[PDB]
Parts: sequence; C-alpha cells; structure tokens
Amino acid sequence: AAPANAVTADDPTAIALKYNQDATKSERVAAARPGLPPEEQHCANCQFMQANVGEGDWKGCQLFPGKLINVNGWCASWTLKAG
Ligand code: SF4
Repeated sequence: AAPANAVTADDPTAIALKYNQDATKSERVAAARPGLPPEEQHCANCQFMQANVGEGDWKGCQLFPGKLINVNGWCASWTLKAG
C-alpha cells in the first residue's frame, strides 16, 4: 500500500513526466533516456532519489517535494545516480 503522500497517477507533474511507481508498467523503453539501457532504469538508481527521505521502498524524489516515490518506479526525468 502506498503512503499517504505517495506520488499518484493523478498528479499533474506525474502525468507530465510519465511517472509510475512500478517501472515495469512504465514507458522507459520508449523514452530511451541516456545513462543506462532503459530496462535497467528505476528510481533507486536515479540522481533525484533522496535516500534520507521516507522509509523502506518509499523514498523522496527531489522533483516531487512533499511526496514519496517508490524505489522500483520510474519517470521520464530519470537520470543516472552519479553522486
Ligand atoms: S526523477 Fe528519478 S527518482 Fe524521481 S520519480 Fe523520476 S526516476 Fe524516480
């Protein structure tokens, strides 16, 4: 079950970025964002994932202030976690 502050499918920014909390139900292949082959991309390996926000599988994303994403999710702003 998602936390009360999870990013939802109805969030305008989530719609614009094609977020899904389950990357296997995402359009990561179509987007072909650079840095890793698309099938390998999810929030856990994204630069915008905030490891010190949230709990368990529900973590922060810098792009979604006040909310939580799932580490197994994806959106079109996916960017390799480089530091
Ligand atoms: S920017 Fe990165 S951490 Fe945030 S929802 Fe998109 S893929 Fe997940």
